[PDB]
Amino acid sequence: MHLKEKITTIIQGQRTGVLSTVRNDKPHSAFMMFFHEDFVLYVATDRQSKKITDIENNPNVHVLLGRKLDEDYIEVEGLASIEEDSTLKNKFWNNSLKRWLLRPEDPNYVLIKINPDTIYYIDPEFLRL
Amino acid sequence: MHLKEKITTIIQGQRTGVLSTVRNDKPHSAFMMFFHEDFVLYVATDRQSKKITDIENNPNVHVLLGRKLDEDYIEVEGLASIEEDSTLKNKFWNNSLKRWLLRPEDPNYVLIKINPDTIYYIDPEFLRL
Ligand SMILES: Cc1cc2nc3c(=O)[nH]c(=O)nc-3n(C[C@H](O)[C@H](O)[C@H](O)COP(=O)(O)OP(=O)(O)OC[C@H]3O[C@@H](n4cnc5c(N)ncnc54)[C@H](O)[C@@H]3O)c2cc1C
Ligand SMILES: Cc1cc2nc3c(=O)[nH]c(=O)nc-3n(C[C@H](O)[C@H](O)[C@H](O)COP(=O)(O)OP(=O)(O)OC[C@H]3O[C@@H](n4cnc5c(N)ncnc54)[C@H](O)[C@@H]3O)c2cc1C
Repeated sequence: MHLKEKITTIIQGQRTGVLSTVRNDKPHSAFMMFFHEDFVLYVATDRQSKKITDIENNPNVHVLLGRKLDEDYIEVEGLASIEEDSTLKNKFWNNSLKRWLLRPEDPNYVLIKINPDTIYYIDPEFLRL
Repeated sequence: MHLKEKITTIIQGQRTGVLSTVRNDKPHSAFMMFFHEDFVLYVATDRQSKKITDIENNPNVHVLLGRKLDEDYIEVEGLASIEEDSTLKNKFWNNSLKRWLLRPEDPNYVLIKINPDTIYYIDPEFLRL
């Protein structure tokens, strides 16, 4: 059976997805580049980001990633935390991030770590993690 | 000055965006086709949709619409309601909706009406409505 592979395929493809959070009891969504270690997703951002404040107030997040109307994609539900591990920060660093961060040593660079509870594969089957 | 025009340009372009809602105190986002009357956005969906239940429980919604990493787009914050007006339903009907609805007379077809409070134009300037 191919669900983990179908999901990994999506996660191993294009990087831009949508990260949604709750912000003062209202939804907020932003385009973000996604990296990963196995099924754990990571987004590089500035530590003063409102998404970081959102996560500070409610850790539940939702991800749409992978997307013609009939392309396959995934939806991820899980809890987020902030990750400042130098090894992961240096691993994921790349020049597209220069829009928002200076360099891998920028003190403002943090990762949002998303620990998935449920991954739905659309085109739903799901994986519980 | 060109903000209303910049926004209308986005709203008059490709139709697929992201509709985010709050679902049991957690964020949820879905790809949806967007229609509009002036700056009021509408999405056609099935009346048993969980997005409808979400909106039933918290009317605040967020839209990303319009999107290369440096394409322009908009973010919309506002309150949603359900619209069953036959004139609008027939106006927006088209065959892409056949994935989710039978025909314009399908009793399951409703519109989600999004009354914007704030529209941000990204590439932010904003309009209050
Ligand atoms: C394809 C793509 C990929 C991207 N990838 C990344 C990424 O990997 N990492 C990254 O950091 N960023 C990335 N971005 C940028 C990110 O989507 C935006 O910076 C987004 O606004 C971040 O949301 P935030 O709440 O953290 O933003 P913040 O900068 O903290 O605040 C902006 C938010 O506040 C609100 N706002 C906007 N303007 C005003 C204002 N005038 N007054 C009051 N409120 C306002 C809006 O809701 C907006 O989303 C990407 C953008 C694109 C298009
Ligand atoms: C480009 C694009 C455009 C689209 N445009 C439209 C549109 O205009 N109108 C429309 O109606 N739809 C549209 N869709 C489909 C829409 O995005 C999905 O149907 C989406 O899941 C709707 O969210 P919902 O909560 O209303 O879905 P519902 O069908 O009510 O429920 C599905 C949701 O429940 C959760 N779920 C999924 N599977 C399970 C399961 N196995 N067990 C428990 N929970 C589950 C997921 O979070 C999922 O989003 C579009 C899709 C794409 C890709």
